[PDB]
Amino acid sequence: THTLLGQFFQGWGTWVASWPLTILVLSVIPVVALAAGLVFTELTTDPVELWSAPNSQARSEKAFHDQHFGPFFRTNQVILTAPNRSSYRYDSLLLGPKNFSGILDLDLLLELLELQERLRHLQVWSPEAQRNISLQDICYAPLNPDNTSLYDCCINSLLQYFQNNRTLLLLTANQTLMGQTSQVDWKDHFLYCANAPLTFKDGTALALSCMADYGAPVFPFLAIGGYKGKDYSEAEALIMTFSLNNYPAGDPRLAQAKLWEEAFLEEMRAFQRRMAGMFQVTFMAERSLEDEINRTTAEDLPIFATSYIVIFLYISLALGSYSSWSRVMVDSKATLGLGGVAVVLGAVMAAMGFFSYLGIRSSLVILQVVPFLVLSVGADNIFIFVLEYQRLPRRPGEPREVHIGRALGRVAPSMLLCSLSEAICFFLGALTPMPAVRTFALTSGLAVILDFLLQMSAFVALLSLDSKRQEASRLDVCCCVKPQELPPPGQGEGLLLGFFQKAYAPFLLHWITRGVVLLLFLALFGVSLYSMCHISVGLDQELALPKDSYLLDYFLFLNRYFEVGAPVYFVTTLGYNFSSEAGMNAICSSAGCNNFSFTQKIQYATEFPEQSYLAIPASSWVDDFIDWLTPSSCCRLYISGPNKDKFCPSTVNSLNCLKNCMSITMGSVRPSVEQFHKYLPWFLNDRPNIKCPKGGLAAYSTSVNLTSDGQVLTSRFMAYHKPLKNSQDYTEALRAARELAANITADLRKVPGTDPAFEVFPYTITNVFYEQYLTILPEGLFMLSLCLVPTFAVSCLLLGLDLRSGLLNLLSIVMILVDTVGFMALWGISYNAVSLINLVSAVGMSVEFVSHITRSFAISTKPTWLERAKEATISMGSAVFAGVAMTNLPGILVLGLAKAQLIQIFFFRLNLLITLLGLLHGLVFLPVILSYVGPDVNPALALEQKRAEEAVA
Amino acid sequence: THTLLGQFFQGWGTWVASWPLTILVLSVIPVVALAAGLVFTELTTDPVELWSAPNSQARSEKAFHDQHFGPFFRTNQVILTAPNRSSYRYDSLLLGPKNFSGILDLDLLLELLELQERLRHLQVWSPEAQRNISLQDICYAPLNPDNTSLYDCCINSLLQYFQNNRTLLLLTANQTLMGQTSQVDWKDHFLYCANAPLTFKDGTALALSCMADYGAPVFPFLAIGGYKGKDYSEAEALIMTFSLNNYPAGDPRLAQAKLWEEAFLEEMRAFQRRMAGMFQVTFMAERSLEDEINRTTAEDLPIFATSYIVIFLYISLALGSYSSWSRVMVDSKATLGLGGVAVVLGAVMAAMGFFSYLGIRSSLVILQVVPFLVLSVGADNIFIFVLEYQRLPRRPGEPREVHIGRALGRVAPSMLLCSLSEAICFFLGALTPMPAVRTFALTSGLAVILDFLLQMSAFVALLSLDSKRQEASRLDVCCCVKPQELPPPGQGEGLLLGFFQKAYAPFLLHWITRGVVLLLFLALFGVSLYSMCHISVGLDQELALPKDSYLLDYFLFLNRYFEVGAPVYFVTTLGYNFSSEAGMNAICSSAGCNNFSFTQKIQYATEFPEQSYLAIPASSWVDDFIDWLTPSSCCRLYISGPNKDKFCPSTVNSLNCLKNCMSITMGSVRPSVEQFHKYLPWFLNDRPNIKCPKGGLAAYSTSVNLTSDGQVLTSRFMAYHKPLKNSQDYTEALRAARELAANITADLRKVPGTDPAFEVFPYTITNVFYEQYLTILPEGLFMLSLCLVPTFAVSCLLLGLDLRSGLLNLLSIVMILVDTVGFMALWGISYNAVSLINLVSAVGMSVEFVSHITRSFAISTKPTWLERAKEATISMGSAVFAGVAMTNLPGILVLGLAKAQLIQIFFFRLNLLITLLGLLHGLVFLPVILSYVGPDVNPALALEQKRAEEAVA
Ligand SMILES: *[C@H]1O[C@H](CO)[C@@H](O)[C@H](O)[C@H]1NC(C)=O
Ligand SMILES: *[C@H]1O[C@H](CO)[C@@H](O)[C@H](O)[C@H]1NC(C)=O
Repeated sequence: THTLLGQFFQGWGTWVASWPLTILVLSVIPVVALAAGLVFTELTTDPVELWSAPNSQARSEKAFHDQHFGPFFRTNQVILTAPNRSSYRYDSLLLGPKNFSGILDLDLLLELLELQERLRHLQVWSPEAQRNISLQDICYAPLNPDNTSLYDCCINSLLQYFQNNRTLLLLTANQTLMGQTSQVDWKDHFLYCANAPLTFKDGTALALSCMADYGAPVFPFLAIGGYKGKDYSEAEALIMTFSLNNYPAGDPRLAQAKLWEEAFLEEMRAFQRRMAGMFQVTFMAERSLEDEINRTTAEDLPIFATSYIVIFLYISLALGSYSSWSRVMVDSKATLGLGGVAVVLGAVMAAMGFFSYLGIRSSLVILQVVPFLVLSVGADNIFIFVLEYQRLPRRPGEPREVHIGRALGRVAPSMLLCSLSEAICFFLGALTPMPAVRTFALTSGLAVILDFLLQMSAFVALLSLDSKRQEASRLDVCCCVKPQELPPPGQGEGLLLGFFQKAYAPFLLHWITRGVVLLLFLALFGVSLYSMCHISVGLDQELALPKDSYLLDYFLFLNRYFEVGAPVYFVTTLGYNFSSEAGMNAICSSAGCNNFSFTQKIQYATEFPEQSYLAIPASSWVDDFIDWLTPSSCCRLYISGPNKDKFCPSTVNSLNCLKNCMSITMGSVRPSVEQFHKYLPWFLNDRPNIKCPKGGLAAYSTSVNLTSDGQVLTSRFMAYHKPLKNSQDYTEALRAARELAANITADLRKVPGTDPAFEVFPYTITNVFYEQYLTILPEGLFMLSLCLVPTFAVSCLLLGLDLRSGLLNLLSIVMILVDTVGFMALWGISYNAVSLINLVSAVGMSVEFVSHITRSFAISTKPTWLERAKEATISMGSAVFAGVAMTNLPGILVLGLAKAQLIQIFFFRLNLLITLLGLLHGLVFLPVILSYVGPDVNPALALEQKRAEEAVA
Repeated sequence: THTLLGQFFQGWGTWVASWPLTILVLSVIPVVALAAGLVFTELTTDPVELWSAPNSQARSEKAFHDQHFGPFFRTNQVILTAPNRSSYRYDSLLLGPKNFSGILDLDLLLELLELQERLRHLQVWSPEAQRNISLQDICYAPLNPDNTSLYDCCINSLLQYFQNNRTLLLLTANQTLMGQTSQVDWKDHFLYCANAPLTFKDGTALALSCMADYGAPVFPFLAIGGYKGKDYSEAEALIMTFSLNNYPAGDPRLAQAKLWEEAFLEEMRAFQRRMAGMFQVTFMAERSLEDEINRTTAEDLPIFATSYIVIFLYISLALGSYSSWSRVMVDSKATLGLGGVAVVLGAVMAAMGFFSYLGIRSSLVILQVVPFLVLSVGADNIFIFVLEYQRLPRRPGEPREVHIGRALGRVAPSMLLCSLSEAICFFLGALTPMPAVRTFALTSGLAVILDFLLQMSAFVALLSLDSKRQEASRLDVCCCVKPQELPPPGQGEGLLLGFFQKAYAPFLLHWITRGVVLLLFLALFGVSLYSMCHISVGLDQELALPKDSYLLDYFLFLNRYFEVGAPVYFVTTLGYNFSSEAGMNAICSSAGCNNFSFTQKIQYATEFPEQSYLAIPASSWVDDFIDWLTPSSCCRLYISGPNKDKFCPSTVNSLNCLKNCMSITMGSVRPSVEQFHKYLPWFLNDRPNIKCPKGGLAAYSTSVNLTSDGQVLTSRFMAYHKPLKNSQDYTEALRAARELAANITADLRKVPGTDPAFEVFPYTITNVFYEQYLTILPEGLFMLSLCLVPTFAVSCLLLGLDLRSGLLNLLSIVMILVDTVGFMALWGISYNAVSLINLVSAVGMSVEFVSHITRSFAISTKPTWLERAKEATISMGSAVFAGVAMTNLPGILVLGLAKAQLIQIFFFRLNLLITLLGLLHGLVFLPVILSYVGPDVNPALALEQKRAEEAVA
């Protein structure tokens, strides 16, 4: 079959080389026709569309939550710090002596208030709507979602304990406690506020409302950070959150939100530049990450394009035999250099163009990796082809077309194998759930296919033309000048083969050396296979940003100073009869309720924050419901008048509704079905007031989805994760949450009237991204195995290699792959979808190092093993080194300047490791193991290649 | 260049034939990969999407009308007739003696009422909505568009003059007129109703309301037909119109309408079958045409597929040399037959599949024409190739691969030319504005391209395999049997070439004959060029339906019995100040108004219905407005009460609104701006009553588009075309309408305050389809010229023919094209987009008849012209006949059984004319004119072909 592939491609080659210009045109036309599709290019920017499997479990849970409770609100945080403010001890006289941190001075808070106020009235032009968009237009309103004003928006900060008032900030009073009088400043109100945030009266000789301005209580962990326990006075960082309403991707209100985000960021930059010796401000925005990941894609693309020039120059200098110093301008192959560069460029542009035509949207990874990775991969074929064509002695009375045909006939099977291996590996790597990596893998696959299809026709035609110009004895590049005069005839023995045959093969295959490299490589494999255990699964968050971003400093401050992570929502699906007694009983935490209930289980889970990643208990609407219906004059019906048995609000103080909400209470308050269905809309729409603090409008406004009938479809329970720092922490948090939710569902399903398809799932904002790393190692190992099977299967058929050769091929690919993973874990590169696609690219690439040497050893006729190993290395080792290694290095070493830590960490470093291990193995380890336990050569492998050359002449 | 093309394709051929199986697989894989896209096939059915240019003027006018006044209402007509009812003379005594037609008997009308009533309450299941859809859900409501009941729908019929009442139908009274008493039946009320349809009291001793049931007046021309003038009593056909509200393509209400249409059609079929000796009923529906054009596409596709079997058998029998009668099962080329059929089938399926993948929607024409037209066109290449390969004597010591290579090298340029000519012509024919013909032309173009690309590789590989089986001396088709025993060696001289050389060339190129055929063809061209003048431009309407359709009988009855065609809407665009005095003055018809105004001009235009296709004057809202504000107690304001100066309706008879609508009137009633803006919404929403008949709600409800401000955006004026029968009539009607509208706009623009972009355009329902035929002859002639230029230009470069040869080629193509148009006009085939694309296909095809003979004469070496003409004909005439003609006939003669008059008229007949003229010209006229004034042969055309054969051996 190998001989038939040789004959086939020889026939094709000798045809194409006979008709160069026509086939050049016939190959250029479709390339331009496909490359024309780059005007249809659309870049996806949102991390949700890039780093999420669309049909995954977390996405289904997100879609459900988004449908039943609206989308998760956007958050625009600002974290301050006092760098050079030590402390000042102060006694409140009612909580004892307290050491107030430097950041909680008066002037610093007045400056924060000034900033907050200036940020409330801040507006954008909004050139779409042509009107000034104020905060009230788009801001998240937990209370009063309609008729929203600048005093009705979700602005969480320490200055919410004074409702954003300068007079209440500068307010002092005199309090006599057990005979001794002292001054009560804002400090005592803050100290009282931090311990119990849901109080309408302070009660420390100051009638100050601890409740927030917008009218829903602010928790201490949302306004201050850096403390440990309940020593809030020692808070090291103030926090300020301008929460905004989120919309689907179609709504222009989202574009208006993004514009307000941009103006917020601008104001925050101005404030950061203003305060130098006072504050150390860091900020973010919902659009910040999307803008930061896609900033460097354009700023660093021109710097990468120089790799093409470096490879052009290298190819031009590494194929031209300069052995006269008078005809260097006749032998330097600049035409083939331009050819090779134009071929790769055509291939990558055609691939991108074709994928743009189908309306498949590109990304940062595609534009920044594909043109250079495909360039590193797709020059080696041509390089080996030209080197073989140069090394072939032309038979007497043979035209150059048949000579080029014969050269292509010799090195076609190896090139086809390498191309097919790379293509297959990329198209199998494309089974990743991440759309970004999927698109990237498919692009690289098609690019390699088109590259090979161009290398077969376009480059062969151009080599035929270049060779024709050589035969006419005309200038190296500028053929128009023609022969200078009478260049002396050129014949050489090769400098590469010279150096190799003199130095390398004698030194490498020395009796002493072979043992040294064999024990060294066995030891290296052993160390690698040990060091594999110290791997870190999961792509990091801040490591996908540029190294000069402000989000780095923000995430530093977040991970350092914050006290609770993202809020988890234990969303209860439909098919639960909450109108029952046992239904409400099994969600309850208070007395007169069953043991180990929903909220009791969450309350118990949050006891050990290490083993279960919840640092705050669940805020349950049903417990606060049964607490609201307690006869404490919260809910009241009219004893007389036109509105008989209708809810009089807690705010009215008239006698006309002195009737309690429900009947006599001796045990536990449990409403009947009618009571439940009647009182639930009254609970959910009762704003909390001074007369009684319980109310559904504060926290549980949109936490229960009610139909027009009055039945509860679905309800969500709010809990806060502990501060999550690493990708491991978040993965462990998701896993622990899911486990707890499943455990809770197991107890909820046993209640009578529960639909068996009823489920509780712990939804968060960062569940869509970090859920893959639960099940990435099995998928990864399966994919690498499914890539290593067909590579070897096809390598043992295309080349026609013996079992011993194919087995050593597979062993070499396994050894390099394990070594790569070992050094990956050793460097400090994590394992994820990007590392996975690069390891699959490594499986695809390693054949270019192994197969050529293996084949060159297989097809031999030297008497003993050592002479075969010697000649095989010299014949191919030289070709494989000069081609593969020195075309891989220029295209990859440029990605070291990426400035986007994602690329610079996961592409440059990993591909460098793969290329150097490829070189080491395929040049040092393979010749020695082939010299030792290589296959037994038979004459009927080389004497069958002559029936293929003259027969198809 | 011809010699280089020969060498190129020789090299390709000798390569492919050396690797048959691999290239067969490599050519089959993409064909199946593209053919797999047939599961994405979507058929367009609506004539609006098939037979309309989307970006045309009429479509822009339609889109505007649809936006500003809603879409044009659907109409479901029913036309009755009394076949065997002579007459009965009857005197009303108030209109004199009248001859009542047989159809206006009592019982027939009672049966029509019964049908109408049964059709009102008729409902569909509607499996989408799962509820019984009644008429009132979707029916067109001119009065009271909301709260619609079965007594609030637009049901125009003769029984609207009695409000669909049995008692009023059977009502008689006694009237004494000038002393003499007589019986007054329904007949006198009908006679009074027909003359003046807008009367609320009859006034012939019967207090019967002549007004319709729904409450808008029914015109005599909408309820009765067959009369001529104002002799309505002699009506020969009753009419019944269930007008339905139209919706855009997205609305499910359209699907509900279509379901009601289907149930209406079912009921009407039941009624037609019921009444045999009483009525002769024909009906239609808005969905009827869409359902009738796309009925035969599936019922007649299997009958067409037999053409493939006929061509398979013909090819199998016409390539196998049977000259032993013992090895007929060794020489009959069944493998090549299956090959050729599989090639064409692959090509057409790949084309359809590729065009289905891009989401381009197919049609009836594609599925019913493409597979068979492409089959007729795309077998000739292969046929000529095999015939040349068979006729070539194999050189001693030459392998079969080089022999097949040489054969392909000989007949590649001609095949490439023919393919390129056909492709170019189809891709230029694709510039038609009709999307159906565009898609068809593009499909045929791509099909021909892929066919040629398959013929180059797949068929050459299969011929190499078939030839290999022949060399091994194995059975014709079932190669598994192998040689029967010892078949005697086969060598022959050809029966075709035998018959040709013995009979044809001596008889044709006889000294006497040549003059006869030359004068005959000159006379034929002359007659054709004369008969071209008697052409009929425009595709007919009913000729696109099957010959067994009910719509044929319906259109017969419509064209026979109807009195007014479709209603024209003189839509006035925005930028007109109707609130002015001169604004209302220039639209007025009544006294106190300017001469030659809008409606006066329409009223004058409808005087001569022949020269201007309007048979009814315009119903103007402004004239009826200024008539409504006349002090005749139609509009009245409250003299006192809470509703001071507010419109009291005409229906109230109280004293509280005795104040007239406007001030004192001595000259002409002309409202001021305030009066206009205040009274216009009162006019448009005043239902007509007995007290005064004028009112805007009757006819002008949706005839004026008013904004929330009160300004008139746009307004439309209703006029009726005269009965339009032919495509010519409709074209002439559109042209006359457009001309009149432009003339009216010329006078309207001169009024002060008119925006210069103000336009009046006469919109109708059938304006979108029949508007092309205004400007189809220039487009057609331009397209044929733009197709004849590059054909000749490429024919003079690819073949390398001399000027004399190329000129005779162009002359022959022009002569056949003129002859085709002559015979087209003579048969009775109209000229349109379908005839145009077929004539462009003829321009593309005719090269297959002309070029081969021309080339075969050009490349010769016989001493005198006559011997060259003789040998050229025999060498190629035989090849061209046997291939082109006898592969064109089987694929085309099957379309004669189309049963869809569109295909059977425009494809079968036209392609038959083209094929027979192609045969006649390319076999009789071309050899004789080449024998007379052919080019002077030079030896350096045949002695340059030997430097190409052994050189590339
Ligand atoms: C909106 O805000 C900008 C702030 O500079 C101001 O100039 C502008 O006048 C404001 N426009 C409106 C419409 O309020
Ligand atoms: C609708 O009409 C059909 C006529 O047969 C009748 O059977 C059915 O009961 C009707 N359904 C309703 C919902 O009125």
